[PDB]
Amino acid sequence: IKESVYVKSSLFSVFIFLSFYLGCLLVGFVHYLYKIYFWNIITIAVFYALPVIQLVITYQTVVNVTGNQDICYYNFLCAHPLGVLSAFNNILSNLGHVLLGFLFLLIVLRRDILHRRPKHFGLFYAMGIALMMEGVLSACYHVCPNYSNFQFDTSFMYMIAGLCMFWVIFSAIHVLASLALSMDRMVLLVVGNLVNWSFALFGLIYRPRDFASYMLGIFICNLLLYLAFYIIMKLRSSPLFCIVATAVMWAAALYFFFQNLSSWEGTPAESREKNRECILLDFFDDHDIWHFLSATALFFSFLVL
Amino acid sequence: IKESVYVKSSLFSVFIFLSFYLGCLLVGFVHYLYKIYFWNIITIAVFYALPVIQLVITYQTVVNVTGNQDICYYNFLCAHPLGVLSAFNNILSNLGHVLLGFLFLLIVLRRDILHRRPKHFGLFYAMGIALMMEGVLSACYHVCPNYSNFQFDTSFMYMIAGLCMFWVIFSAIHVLASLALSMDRMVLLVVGNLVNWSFALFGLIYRPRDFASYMLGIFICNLLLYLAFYIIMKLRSSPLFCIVATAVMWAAALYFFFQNLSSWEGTPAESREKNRECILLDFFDDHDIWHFLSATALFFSFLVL
Repeated sequence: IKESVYVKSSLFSVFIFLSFYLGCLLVGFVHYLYKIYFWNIITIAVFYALPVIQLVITYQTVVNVTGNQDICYYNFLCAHPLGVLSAFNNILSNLGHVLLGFLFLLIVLRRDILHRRPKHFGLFYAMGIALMMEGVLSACYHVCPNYSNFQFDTSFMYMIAGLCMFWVIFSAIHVLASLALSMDRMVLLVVGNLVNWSFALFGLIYRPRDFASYMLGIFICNLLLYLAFYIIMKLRSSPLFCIVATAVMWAAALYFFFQNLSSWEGTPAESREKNRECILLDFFDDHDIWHFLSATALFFSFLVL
Repeated sequence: IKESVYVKSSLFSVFIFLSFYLGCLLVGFVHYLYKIYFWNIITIAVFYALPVIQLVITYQTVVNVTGNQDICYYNFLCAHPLGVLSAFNNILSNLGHVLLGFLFLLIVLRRDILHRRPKHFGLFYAMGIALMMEGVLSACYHVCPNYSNFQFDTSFMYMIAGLCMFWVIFSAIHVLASLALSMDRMVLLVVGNLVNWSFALFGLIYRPRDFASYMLGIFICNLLLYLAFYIIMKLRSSPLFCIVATAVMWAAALYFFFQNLSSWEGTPAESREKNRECILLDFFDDHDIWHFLSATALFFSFLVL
């Protein structure tokens, strides 16, 4: 494909979130008419990031010089090269993560500024920086996806889970964590325990090869349950468009997520069995669309928060 | 070589460090006649380590299966296999690091306990955990040394330097840092600035290919200068065997360090040009001896502290 589609796709990808900032600017104009944590998080992020970038760039160089293309588990039907990067679409598509995180950080910043002129935003700042780092490190992982660097991809989320605080054993421990985390209170508590136990038994029986998949699945299910709890309790106590947008963006996100176009758990030939052609602007594939809706649904859900 | 030399060498190492503990026990019997930082440090250490061992074990598995031995930069004359590890001597030799570190933690612990029954030990505990992690991660790096994981090797020391707070530009910035860190005060300050400047122009002219070596050298020289300052200033104000031992072990450690038997920055054949035969018990090489004396000189140096 010619560079014309390159520039069209890139311009569209940037300009959609540029229009998001533009609309936010109209909203603001219509309305017109704790550094220790920040320093620690920036140091930890930059220092942990540096050598994994070195590692992935070394992998890219060695695969480019050797020509042995089964080292990286790309989407070889929707792979577009530019310079030394042999898969640019998956790199550019993660721009939405960073831009949406920036918009989030700035709205939180102006909220704090207006507050100065238990409503705390420090955890919000930390989680926004977490979104920053997760997006960027996901991009670096997508430079060349392998078994080795997937652990580094989930290492930041493991870090965050640490700071914030065989399958039968896993199911039992998951059940224990679910019950420990959380006239009518007993009924809803039992309902939550039951829905958690259902995913526990799916994890026990199905036995997937991707642990992070179920980790994120229980994550999204638990936070959506808590959001439904918050909305129903607010209703019983006697803006709104974000609540509606959350559900549709997340529904699209899960649809695009459960495609599993690339699977590095097997041999690379088997991972090339599930490749699918480009579907968006002849430049993007299902995984990049998953990136986009994951970013926007994440933003909307935390906007409810 | 037979397993006999394996067991003799391993038993020798473990028993000499056990003799260190035993002598400490005689000393103690003769004398007889802040959790947030700990939790954070252990969490970050474990979580950052985990994918590093995952990556290096993946490297070991792939080199073992494909048989392409130029992936890892070993000491192929002093390489001894055991199980899946193809270089056991470099792994076992780092046992002294963790064992001496454990000694340091226990003596600090008894000192604190006696204190309960501005003398602060929190930084001492943090640096002891640092010793532990540096030793273990150096072992994991020595499983299969390459360009990629050397950055992870220096990553922990970069981490610590962050928490505790083109060559001409580097020399100028080094000079600025040296002068910013630190009748007769002027003369000694000028002397320190002069030796720092001499090392700065040494790095500027020689332009070494190992930045970590340069940083470690300036670290050793600076703390040696500060220790000599402490001794001379205590002398002017009107035990000692540790002070005596520090110099001898550190000089021998530098002697063994400047051998540079393996150099991954070139092609693997050039790194194999500088291989040297086993020298100690027909089981160890110069780098492992550097491991040992680095550990003991480290322990003695902060024993003075």
